[PDB]
Amino acid sequence: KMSSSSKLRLLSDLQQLQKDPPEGITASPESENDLYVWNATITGPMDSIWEGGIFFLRLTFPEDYPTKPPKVKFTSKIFHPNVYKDGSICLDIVQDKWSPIYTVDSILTSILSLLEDPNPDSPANPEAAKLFVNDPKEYKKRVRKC
Amino acid sequence: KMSSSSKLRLLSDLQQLQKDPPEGITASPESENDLYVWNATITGPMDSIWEGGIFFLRLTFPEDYPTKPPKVKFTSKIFHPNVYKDGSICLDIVQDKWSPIYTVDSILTSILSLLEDPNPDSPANPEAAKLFVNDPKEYKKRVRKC
Ligand SMILES: [Cl-]
Ligand SMILES: [Cl-]
Ligand SMILES: [Mg+2]
Ligand SMILES: [Mg+2]
Repeated sequence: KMSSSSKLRLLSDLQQLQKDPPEGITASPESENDLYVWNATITGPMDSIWEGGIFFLRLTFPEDYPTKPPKVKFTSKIFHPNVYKDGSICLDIVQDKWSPIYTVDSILTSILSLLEDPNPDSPANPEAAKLFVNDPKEYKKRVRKC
Repeated sequence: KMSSSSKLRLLSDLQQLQKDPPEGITASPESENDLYVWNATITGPMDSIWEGGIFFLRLTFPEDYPTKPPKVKFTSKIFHPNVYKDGSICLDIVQDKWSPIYTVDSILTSILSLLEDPNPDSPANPEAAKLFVNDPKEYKKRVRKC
């Protein structure tokens, strides 16, 4: 019931992605039996300080999706103003400002945007937020040697 | 050494996919630590008997990739002339005719082509190959009720 509608919605999101796959992103569920676990990658955008870097994500969708957002974690360590120690992200689109008409594509696009411009307000990683502004060269070194 | 060059090649394949993602397909590795396991989906092409159906794959790449192809299996049951009982596929591109300059994109494109036109010669599933030709209506029913 709850899980029937969430499975149908994830399949609808999958249909959207395959018809018009977004650039900079890869993403696919673990399997049909594990449709609620997706793995994704995002590549650092051109003209960003993360340009060309590759970053690895897992999205774990709840059974009442899309009433609630997936849990989103970076599964490879990252040094980023908007990512907590355990890899969880700080992004209002998938937290307090979640909308039930957002899709997997919405989510991946919004995560990619954190590599276009980090959010400096109330950062999850304050050292990363300060270093990003104060010393971009050293910030790049910390990203690489994480 | 062997595994360093295979990791670099998988990251290169990942870069190709994110820059120009192919339509009809989703695909992403499990994680960086498990870069050798990818999950993918293919959607039944327009004008095929599988039109709009969604099919689920796992690709397990060996440590000496791209000298050897990944093992490719459908992880959801499928009734298809070129798929064995355990989900393994019969496709020369990823078997005897593997080329070391093929990529993940090459592989996914070639698997998608089995849903454009099945291969009738020496089929892995002879009942499916016969039914596909002899009774398309019943073949569609067997696909759906697998
Ligand atoms: Cl849940
Ligand atoms: Cl191996
Ligand atoms: Mg878009
Ligand atoms: Mg192509």
